[PDB]
Order: sequence, then C-alpha cells, then structure tokens
Amino acid sequence: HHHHHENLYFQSVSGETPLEIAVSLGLGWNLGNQLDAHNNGVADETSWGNAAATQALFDALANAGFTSVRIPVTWLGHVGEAPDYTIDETYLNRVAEVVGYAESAGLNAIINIHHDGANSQYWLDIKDAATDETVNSAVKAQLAAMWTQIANRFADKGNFLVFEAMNEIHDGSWGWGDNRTDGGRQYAVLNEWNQVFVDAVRATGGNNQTRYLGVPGYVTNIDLTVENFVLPQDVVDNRLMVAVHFYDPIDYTENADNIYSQWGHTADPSLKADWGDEDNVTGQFAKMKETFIDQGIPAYIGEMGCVHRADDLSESFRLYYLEYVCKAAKDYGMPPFYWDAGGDGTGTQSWALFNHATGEMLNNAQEVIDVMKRGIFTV
Ligand SMILES: [Cl-]
Ligand SMILES: [Cl-]
Ligand SMILES: [Mg+2]
Ligand SMILES: [Mg+2]
Ligand SMILES: [Mg+2]
Ligand SMILES: [Mg+2]
Repeated sequence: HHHHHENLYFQSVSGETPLEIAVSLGLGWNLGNQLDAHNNGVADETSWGNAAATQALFDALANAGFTSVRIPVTWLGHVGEAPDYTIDETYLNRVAEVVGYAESAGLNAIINIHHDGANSQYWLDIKDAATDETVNSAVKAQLAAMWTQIANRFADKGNFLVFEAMNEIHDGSWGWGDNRTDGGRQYAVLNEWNQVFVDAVRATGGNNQTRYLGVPGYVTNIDLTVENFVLPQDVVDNRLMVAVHFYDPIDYTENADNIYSQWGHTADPSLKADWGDEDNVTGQFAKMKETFIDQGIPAYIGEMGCVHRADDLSESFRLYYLEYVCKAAKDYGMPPFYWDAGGDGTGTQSWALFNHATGEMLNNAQEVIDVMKRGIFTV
C-alpha cells in the first residue's frame, strides 16, 4: 500500500508506482497524420488527409471518455542550423495551440519528436551515429538544443503535459538490421540519446524538473526494449516511463494485403494471420510487466489499434481485438494510446474514429470507443 491522496486540482499525470501512473493516463488517443505529417521536406499538418486540428476535436475526445492524447510532432523543415538548431517560432506556437486544446479539454498530453527519426533517413540518424562519433555528437547536440527550446516553451505547464524523447528509432531495417549484429552499439547509442533528452529537459528547471517523460526502446519493439533498454539516470524518482508500440499482428491490424479479416481463437484459419493471437498479447505484455512494471518502472503503449472493416462479421473481430488488447494493457500495467490517422474514414485501411477538425465521430466509432473504455475503466 504505497498509494497516496491526490491533493491537487487540475488534470495531471500523477503517481509514484506504475499502476497509479497508468490510472492517471487512462485511455489514450493519437492525433495521427497531423503534426507528424510532412511533405517536400517540411512538416505540413494538412498534407496527409486531415484538416487542421481544433479545440472542437479535443472537446469531443474528452466527451467520448478519453483521458490522454499523444500529439506526434515532426519538426523537419522547421529547425535551423548548428549550433543553435533554432525552432521556427510559429511552428512551436502551433504545437502550443494543440497542447492548449488538450489542456482546455481536461486531457493529459504527450508531445514528441516524430518523423525526424523516420528510418534513420534524416538528422536523427542512429545508423551513422553508431559508427561515427562526429555524427553521434551532432545528433545529441540537436536533440539537446531542440528539447531545451521545447521544454522552455512549456515551462509553465503542469504535469498534464508529458515529453516523449523520440518515436521509432531504427537503422532502416526496422529491427532486423545491424542492431542485431553490431555487438550492441546501436542499442547503446539510443540509450545515450534518451539520457541526453532527460538531462536537457531537467536542466531547464522549474516544472520541467518533475515532469513525467517518455523514453523508447529500439523501434518501440517490446522484445528489443526489454532486452536492451536502460533506464536513464534522473534527478527525481519515478518520472521516466518506457514507451513501446504494439500492433501485433500488423498484417491483421493494418490490413495491408486485404486478406486477414479475422483474429483470435474463433477466427477461420483461412482468414487470419498465422501468428499474433491472444497468447501473443498476454505473452508480450507479460514481458513488459516482468521487466518494468513489477520493478517499479512505469511503461505505456504509445501506439496500438486496428483498422475498420465495413463487413459486419469482420468488424466484430476488430472490436474483439481492441477490447482484448485494452483489457490486457490494463491488466499488465500500461495505458494504451489508439492510433488515429484520421482521413475520410473510407477504404480498407482506415484508423479514423473522429474527423480531426470537426470532432465528429465517424462510422461506428462509438462502439469501438465503448469497447476500449470497458477494458480500461471496467473491472
Ligand atoms: Cl489504497
Ligand atoms: Cl504468436
Ligand atoms: Mg512532391
Ligand atoms: Mg524561440
Ligand atoms: Mg543520412
Ligand atoms: Mg572529431
């Protein structure tokens, strides 16, 4: 019995133990294909199928019963040259607008560095940082300078606001590259980068000294995280959370080849992926519980989800999958954040639950939201 009263007032992340931190984060949602979107080398919020995000969206998320929103942010084309790596002020203001929508609606919020790290193809380059100390130093300098500016811009915000160091770091091969054969250097470099982020945020002082921060393992993969992640040193206890992503089995959840329409024990074998059923969900989450949660280290599932099926029978399996994964997340100590890429809600690969500009629910989103809420908020 370590729990304590929450003698505060405004919405916030809170708690010292993994399970209490998870309660405060509740059920999450990602503002996807939004501030993460980029085109022609520059972040471009409206270029990947969404109109600009609004307060109306965040009010709708809160009314629907979400607790927290992850706001992926791509900064490409909005950061100056070394040594200052100055962030364009208007873009930073836009990030602050979206954070403010979440704050106003009584939601927790996570902001990050997102597609700057995509595939090691831009400045945030693990492949070359692991072989060239000059590159590693430049990456760290940019990471520290950017996070100093972001932290300073949000220094007045309370603990509703979380900073997540970066997104999905890999050398191009998505976890099956030189990270497997190089003796551990890439894993060590990512751990160093997370330490640089923590140090830079904490050095700004004030509220940033005690803010909850998210730090990922390699390619946000559960196995590579439990095997190789090292928790950074910190000046305060219990304010670093391990970030993982979970889409298993991606062939089903994203429906790439439009052939796997069922999932789990009752699925027809000819209509399902050949792996990744219920035992994979609990088996993977058990690794996170054994390595982190049970050792006092909080963790969260920064992205999860499953695309819509227009067919009634297939959609039943999608709702079952989402309900099963959310209930397992609750049982194993991690808040899940659903991946909502928005768009128009048509086609065979739609993640959208809300129109990102009007806040209106799309198609059967209410039923999807209800099953996810049942996993998190119902015993
Ligand atoms: Cl109690
Ligand atoms: Cl499996
Ligand atoms: Mg073009
Ligand atoms: Mg500035
Ligand atoms: Mg390069
Ligand atoms: Mg040198």
